[PDB]
Amino acid sequence: MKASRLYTLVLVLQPQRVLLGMKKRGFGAGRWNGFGGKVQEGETIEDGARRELQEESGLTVDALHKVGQIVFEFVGEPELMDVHVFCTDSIQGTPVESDEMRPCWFQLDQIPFKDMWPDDSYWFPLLLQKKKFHGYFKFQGQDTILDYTLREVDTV
Ligand SMILES: Nc1[nH]c(=O)nc2c1ncn2[C@H]1C[C@H](O)[C@@H](COP(=O)(O)OP(=O)(O)OP(=O)(O)O)O1
Ligand SMILES: [Mn+2]
Ligand SMILES: [Mn+2]
Ligand code: NA
Ligand code: NA
Repeated sequence: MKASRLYTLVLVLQPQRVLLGMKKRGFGAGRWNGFGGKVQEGETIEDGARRELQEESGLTVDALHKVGQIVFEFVGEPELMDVHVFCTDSIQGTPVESDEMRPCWFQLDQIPFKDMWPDDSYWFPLLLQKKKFHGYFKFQGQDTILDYTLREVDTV
């Protein structure tokens, strides 16, 4: 049995494009990723996801919808990352570059999988098909999956 820490991940997914952020520093630097971070005490997971989206991208949203949950385990780290994945309902402002993320839009036939976390290649297509999912991925370092599980679910 491990302990888990709560994280969020928000995909700003529109009919023909997705907003991703180029991580400028820290965990997963150099890759494109959705927007998110650690849930804080007292806030709901959804509200933490909205907060992190605003802090990281500049976008404010009134509501999200949950699309998945992914547990990440890293060799040499006993704590699991329990990542709650959301998609935006609608957006109403422009993304802003920050110290941590440079946002950029990608057309949905140009999803930059080779420059994203390797697990995204498995679960992001489900997000595009509007399918909810549970996943688990064990990593050696940042590049190598040693074990994983991915399941479509009716309820996240
Ligand atoms: N394998 C992976 N695949 C993926 O798509 N996103 C991942 C991922 N591993 C981590 N992430 C995402 C989840 C979360 O949005 C972010 C990690 O959160 P951070 O540790 O950057 O959070 P915080 O910025 O709150 O932490 P602090 O540095 O303590 O402020 O990266
Ligand atoms: Mn953050
Ligand atoms: Mn972050
Ligand atoms: Na944070
Ligand atoms: Na961060």
